[PDB]
Amino acid sequence: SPGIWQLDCTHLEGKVILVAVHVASGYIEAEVIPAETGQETAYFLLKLAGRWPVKTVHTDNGSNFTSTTVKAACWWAGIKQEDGIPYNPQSQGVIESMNKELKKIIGQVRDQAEHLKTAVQMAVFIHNHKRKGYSAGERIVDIIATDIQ
Amino acid sequence: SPGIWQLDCTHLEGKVILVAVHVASGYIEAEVIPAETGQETAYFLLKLAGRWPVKTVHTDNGSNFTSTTVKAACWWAGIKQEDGIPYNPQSQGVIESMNKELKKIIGQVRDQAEHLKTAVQMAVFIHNHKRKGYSAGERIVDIIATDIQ
Ligand SMILES: C=CCN(Cc1ccccc1C(=O)NCC1CCCCC1)Cc1ccc2c(c1C(=O)O)OC[C@H](CCC(=O)O)O2
Ligand SMILES: C=CCN(Cc1ccccc1C(=O)NCC1CCCCC1)Cc1ccc2c(c1C(=O)O)OC[C@H](CCC(=O)O)O2
Ligand SMILES: [Cl-]
Ligand SMILES: [Cl-]
Repeated sequence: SPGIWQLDCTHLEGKVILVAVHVASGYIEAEVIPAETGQETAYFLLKLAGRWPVKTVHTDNGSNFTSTTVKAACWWAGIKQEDGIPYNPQSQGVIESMNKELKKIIGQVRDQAEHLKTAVQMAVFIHNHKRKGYSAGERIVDIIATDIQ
Repeated sequence: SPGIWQLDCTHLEGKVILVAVHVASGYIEAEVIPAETGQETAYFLLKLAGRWPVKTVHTDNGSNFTSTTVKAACWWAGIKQEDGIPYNPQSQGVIESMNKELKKIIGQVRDQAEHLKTAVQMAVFIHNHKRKGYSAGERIVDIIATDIQ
């Protein structure tokens, strides 16, 4: 549970926003990339796993599941690479809702930056700090600290 | 002190490696940039503060302390921007040691990637996971979780 992350790819302004969600907390990291490639996804996972104890990643699609560069990143970083099949149908809905929420926040901040990447990082900040009560940022730290102890 | 970070700028291969250190744990985030501008520093702080509860940042030099773009990022993200004067002389030594350690790790991984940015992220991973026995990644989570509780 503490180590499980899900990848998610959404599109805006002709660009791709790649998101990793910590399943148990709803905490996210995200970046803007010109297109989803194996190299972009691999580099993103490398960053993520240096920052959080990433044990398992549910990949966002079959191309990233297949990608030897993504497999190489997962090997390097000690991540178990898994598929992202929603065996629990509620999983689809959760990711869909999150993409809608993120896009809403990006709209609310869009005029506070020229570049989409800046707006996306503002959206990450707002998402992670939002109290729903604890924030996703608080939940992830508590979950992982409990695991360590 | 759970919320205190220090910026650090070091150079390699004609590029700049910008580092943020969580003082209490030694945990780091880092990125490669072409040069250390206010905008680059502002964007880096924006990313950091969306990911960790950044209360205070000791800036790495007077130019980043002065920069209105850096001040704007700190305002946006709710960060108290401070100078980085080593009133405690041991502070210089610690940062210098860390830069030396990071460069050593980058050397050890350098042939496992074409691009410096990839090597730097490998180095971040190795640094944060190294047991010294807890790792910096464990220490930061424990410190922050204790603060929330
Ligand atoms: C003088 C700065 C240029 N921008 C001025 C701006 C333009 C339009 C609207 C508002 C603002 C504005 O001042 N917003 C307030 C405020 C600025 C700090 C962050 C919190 C919000 C903002 C900015 C800063 C760093 C970036 C940006 C951008 C961008 O406009 O997107 O883009 C990506 C770039 C990547 C790093 C690199 O390449 O250096 O870092
Ligand atoms: C076919 C991939 C190209 N590289 C092949 C390579 C080249 C030379 C030596 C070893 C290896 C090698 O296979 N290493 C093993 C393994 C793969 C990387 C993760 C762990 C280590 C690796 C790589 C991947 C993603 C990147 C990279 C790089 C790079 O070479 O630096 O550079 C930045 C780029 C930014 C995102 C974007 O721009 O897409 O993401
Ligand atoms: Cl947070
Ligand atoms: Cl870690």
